[PDB]
Amino acid sequence: SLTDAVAHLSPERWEEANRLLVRKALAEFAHERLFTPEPADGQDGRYVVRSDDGLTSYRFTAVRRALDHWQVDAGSITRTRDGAELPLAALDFFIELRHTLGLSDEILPVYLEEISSTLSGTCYKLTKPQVTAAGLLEGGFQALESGMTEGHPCFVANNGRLGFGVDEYLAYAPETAHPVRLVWLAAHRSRAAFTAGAGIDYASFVRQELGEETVERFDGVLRGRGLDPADYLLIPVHPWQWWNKLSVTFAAEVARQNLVCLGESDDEYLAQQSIRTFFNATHPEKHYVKTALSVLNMGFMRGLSAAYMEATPAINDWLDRLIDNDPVLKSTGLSIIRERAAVGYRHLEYEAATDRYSPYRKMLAALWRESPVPALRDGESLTTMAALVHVDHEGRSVAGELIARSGLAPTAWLRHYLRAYYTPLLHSFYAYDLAFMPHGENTILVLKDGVVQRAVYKDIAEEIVVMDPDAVLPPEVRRVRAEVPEDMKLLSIFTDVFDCFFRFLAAGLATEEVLAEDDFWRTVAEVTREYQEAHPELDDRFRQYDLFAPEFALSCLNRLQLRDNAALQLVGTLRNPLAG
Amino acid sequence: MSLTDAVAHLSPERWEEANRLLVRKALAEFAHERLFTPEPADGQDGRYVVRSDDGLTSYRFTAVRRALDHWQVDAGSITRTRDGAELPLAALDFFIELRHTLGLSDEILPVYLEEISSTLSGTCYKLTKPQVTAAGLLEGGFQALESGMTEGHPCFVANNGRLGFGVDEYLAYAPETAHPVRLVWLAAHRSRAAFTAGAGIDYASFVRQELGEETVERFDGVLRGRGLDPADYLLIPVHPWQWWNKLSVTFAAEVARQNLVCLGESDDEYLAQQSIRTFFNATHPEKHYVKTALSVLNMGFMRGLSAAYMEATPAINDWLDRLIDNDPVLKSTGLSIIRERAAVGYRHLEYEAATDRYSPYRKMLAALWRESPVPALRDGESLTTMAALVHVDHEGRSVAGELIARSGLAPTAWLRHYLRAYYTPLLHSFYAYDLAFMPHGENTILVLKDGVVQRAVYKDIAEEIVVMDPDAVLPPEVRRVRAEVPEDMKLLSIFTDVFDCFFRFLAAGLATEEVLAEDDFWRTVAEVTREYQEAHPELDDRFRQYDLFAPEFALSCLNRLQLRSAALQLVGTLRNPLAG
Repeated sequence: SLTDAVAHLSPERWEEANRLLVRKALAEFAHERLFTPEPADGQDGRYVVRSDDGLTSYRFTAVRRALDHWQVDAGSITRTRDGAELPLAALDFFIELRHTLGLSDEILPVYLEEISSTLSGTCYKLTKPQVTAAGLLEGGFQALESGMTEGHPCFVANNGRLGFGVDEYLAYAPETAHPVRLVWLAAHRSRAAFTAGAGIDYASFVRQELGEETVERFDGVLRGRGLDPADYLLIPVHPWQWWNKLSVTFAAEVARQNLVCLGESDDEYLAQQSIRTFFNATHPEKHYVKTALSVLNMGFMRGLSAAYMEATPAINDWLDRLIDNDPVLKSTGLSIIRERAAVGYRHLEYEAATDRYSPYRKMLAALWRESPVPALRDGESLTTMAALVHVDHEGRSVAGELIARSGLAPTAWLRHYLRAYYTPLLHSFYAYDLAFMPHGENTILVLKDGVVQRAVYKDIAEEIVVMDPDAVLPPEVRRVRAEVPEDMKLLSIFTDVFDCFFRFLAAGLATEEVLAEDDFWRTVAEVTREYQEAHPELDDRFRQYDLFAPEFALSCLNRLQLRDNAALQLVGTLRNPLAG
Repeated sequence: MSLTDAVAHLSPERWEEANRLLVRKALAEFAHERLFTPEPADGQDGRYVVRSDDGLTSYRFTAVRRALDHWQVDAGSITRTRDGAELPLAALDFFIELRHTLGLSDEILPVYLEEISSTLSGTCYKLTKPQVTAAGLLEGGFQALESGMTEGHPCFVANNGRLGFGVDEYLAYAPETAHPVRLVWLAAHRSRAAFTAGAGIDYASFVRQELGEETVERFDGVLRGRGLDPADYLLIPVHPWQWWNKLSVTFAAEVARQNLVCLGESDDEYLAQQSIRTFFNATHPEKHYVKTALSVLNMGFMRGLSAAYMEATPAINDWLDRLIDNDPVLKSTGLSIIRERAAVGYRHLEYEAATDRYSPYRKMLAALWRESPVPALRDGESLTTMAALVHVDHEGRSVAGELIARSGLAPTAWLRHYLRAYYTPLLHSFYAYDLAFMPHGENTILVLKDGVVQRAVYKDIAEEIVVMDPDAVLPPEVRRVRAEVPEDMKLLSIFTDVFDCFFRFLAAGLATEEVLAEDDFWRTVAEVTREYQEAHPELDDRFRQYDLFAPEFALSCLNRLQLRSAALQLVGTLRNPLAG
């Protein structure tokens, strides 16, 4: 068990994880123009990137694809210096390119720690049983969720689990798919508040989610300690949060019975890609639970804002009603899974000692989100949209397998997906000034017979932006308006959809010899023209925000992460694949 | 480990008592360091008041004032009032109400509060423990006294933070819980780890003496099973908390490349001493203590153990040991140290590259073995940490007080014997060798026979020993100990570290106990000082140069440091009790 825990850390797996990461650093740091890979007169596509001092040479072959994409080949990479080849080590790579990459003295050590954790997790993932794209689909919703291996396709340091010890990682990382029980707390009402959504009320919500039997048992616990149950609320907490933060950092709250530990949940939960959010494995119909988890990101503590909980359910109600009343959206089948209830806790002493940004204000909250399962009709299947870019050990993406099992010509397949996922983004932008953060982890696709029926969006309250400062919204919702410069409004599509998802989906489907790049992008223009066709009432906005402009700005995600703490790092422009 | 069991020490009652004791200390110690100057309220006897930053809230208390500007604040009397009504005595609200007065910046206050919560949690645990009397502790023995200490450092208010431990890990590892611990043993590659030996120490046999042949050959077997050669490896013992939370995640590159391989648990059971990182061997008290790298948090920063300083430590010890042997004044006093006999350090080369020498990533893996004080014990002799002299019963009897009773000597005679054992060597070190220690209660062990102190034992030499002569000739590894100390500050080594940071508490406690008047305490110290000085005219010049009998000396404030002879915080002066 001492050794069992650390068994995934082996030389052979470490070496593979390091090669795979250096492959992604080369491919992604190039795209963001941190370094410009020189050609070498060898093949028509052999390149070299050198270290700060010029002595170490990383040599690789790469296929250059649309949107400045670099399909670097992992087996080709070589680290050479003074004539002799060296081991490919992600840690040495970032050191030797310390200055080239903009890694400052202050941040490089913590960045190497996030890098080591990401490599650890690849190593764990490399010990799981090998499963094919077909295999993941036969497994189902959570097979896909916990079978994702890449993570966010832009960030090189993307799957850190810093703050988990090795035993805590094995117990809580989504890639391990271990069941987890939440810890239930009673929070005293002088410091905790419960906000309900449309048609939710606390009394019955808690009954339908815990069981009359458990609520009684909990209410009994409180009476045993001389506390009136009517003075408290239930908060679910992540066990790591309880044992490591709440019981120590919030001991003043425990000791004064502002917080009372009621015990574990009887249901078993499974961590999603988000880490902090749990799917109810025992009863998939029940709500997801999003918890507060103070793990580390670049040495800064994460968490869940309690101040934001008061307005999350209302914002969701607003977006849900918005979607139900718009026929362009209803026709696409678009749905959100709403945050239906939330509860936030104010540690008043920490509050007086901090500003509205402290992670101490973010250490205890929770919200519940509708499960997507009960909507499913006969023969319909769920998948994280992230799977479309997931690749087999055999080289087959789940997108590729889906296209295959569907029997459709790839273009017809792509067009159903674009119509369910990409059309609503267009309509949100032009008709409501609405924008999202719609990447693979925030989107779920409903599947029938291998073809994408419709899309579900999750976690909208946190990310949603109405780009109209004067917009006329209900009161609890006006906090989502923002003043976005004109030349930047359209990067919600250009950056978040095209440059951060499609660029990989298109590049992966071409190297898979399934769909050529030019067809993919031609489909994306066709769907765009299909939408704008239908709405000449917006032709002025279609011109004012030209989805067919020849260039747009290059927005570099890894550069955002290396600067640390609209602050975007734009560096020149990209040739728009949609230009004709 | 039940969820509810683990937080059971956190009760409303214990929390209340815990807060009254800490505000008492904070009022007493911040008055000493003149962070506030208590005004006499109600013009009544010795009742004082200290008000919040705005004048609206009053902390009222009564205090006996004693030598060295000492405030014995009465915990039972403290009171917090606004608009006529009493308010709960809350340590956190205290530090927030006095934010501006104590200099708690907006940057440090949130984490200072967290440290206060930790110290309060620890007191709550101690309040949970069976009450033991001063006689009861001496009957328990060496380790009974170690884990029976409750105060911690007498000066620092926020003094027993255990930040980094989750509540389960606090119960497992904190010295005040006296729970047995097994060390984790690692094999480390000699490309990256150095074992450095003190005089007469050999690695192969040292390892054998400490672990046993059977286990060394089992560990060698683990290495062999992985295709490795034991000849390329050292053993390092690591704190379990360090292995599970730091080494197996942060040093993942090292475990995966098998520069570090995990061997198992120690068969011996260990007990954490007051420093938390250092373990007494409960199974075999005659064996070595182990001191470990343990990267917990003090004030937001990660503690640790420098590997760099490991190769010097056995040398510095040997040096001081021979010095003590080669000197007839010291030998007259029975003084010894428990040498650090071996050390081992690990250089993580990528982190080293990426950091300066102060980064905590260098102080994450290292260990040293320390001689046990037990086998040198003669018949009828016992051990106690000097911190126990200022430890006070739940009945008001200090251990110092009980020893004075048990001895049947006059309080002055008892003190004189302690002073010769402990204080006289410091004098000779300062004046004959210009050699200053850090001899606080936690770094000194006393040897007892018949309730009279026989001799002192110094530990933690290399970490704190300072030679006040930059030109002193010393063996090469020992030269790093030399420093330049201003002349006016050289003597604060005694005035500050001994007089104001220990004797102040001992003299005051003994006087309140009605065991020994302060004037008699200080007269005894003066007597002992001339007894030493008169028997050494060869050093008359220095005695006049560094006048121990000056009228006054600088007030050096320890708490003022924790909120910020290098940059100490000198604030005014103190009437030297030796002014006779």
